[PDB]
Amino acid sequence: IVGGYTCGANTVPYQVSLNSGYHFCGGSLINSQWVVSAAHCYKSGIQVRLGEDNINVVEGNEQFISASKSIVHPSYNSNTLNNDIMLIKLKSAASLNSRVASISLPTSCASAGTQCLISGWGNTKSSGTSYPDVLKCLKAPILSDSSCKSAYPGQITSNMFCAGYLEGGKDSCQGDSGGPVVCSGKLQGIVSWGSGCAQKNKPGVYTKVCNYVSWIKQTIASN
Ligand SMILES: [Ca+2]
Repeated sequence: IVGGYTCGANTVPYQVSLNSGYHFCGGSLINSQWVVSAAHCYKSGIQVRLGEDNINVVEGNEQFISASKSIVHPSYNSNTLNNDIMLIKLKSAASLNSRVASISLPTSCASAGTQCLISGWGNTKSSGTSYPDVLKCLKAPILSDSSCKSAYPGQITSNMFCAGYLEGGKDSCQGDSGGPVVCSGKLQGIVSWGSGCAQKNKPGVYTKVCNYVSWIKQTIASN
């Protein structure tokens, strides 16, 4: 996250770190057994880390649970990042508490102008590289589809939305991928892509979670 703020330990209790020997992606806990992340974060041997603040220090509220199963959206296109969404099942249920908690799926899509909360452990510089150890947060508005499509001509599908700041300076970035965009207490977005981070006229592009609820519910009901 570029140009954000320190969330505060476990103030984002649905935030998870995907770990494959190292943090590589975020995710969102949607119930005690299932995490939503980005399909582009797919890899084998995922360990899900819940209750994280400092990802480099065991602080005492973590739960580390291996993934049993990863399910990439059947129409995920790695070239266009259309349908950049995947589900990860935990080998054992998380214990939900004040520090580890699920985020609601949306019943309806969020409106342009809505301010959302984006979070993760990704790069904090638009040019440099500097990874934080503690969870960073950003408040960012959903942009109109017209401004989104104008920012990324020929590249925005109906399964994507833009959020952020056209002036630049504030954005999600590498290592935030898969993480949550929460608006009005519902998971509306997944950190997906963007051209660099926090660049002028290049806002973040997010998977549009409300298009996937039916798939998520059906998948969870069968796996
Ligand atoms: Ca920790």
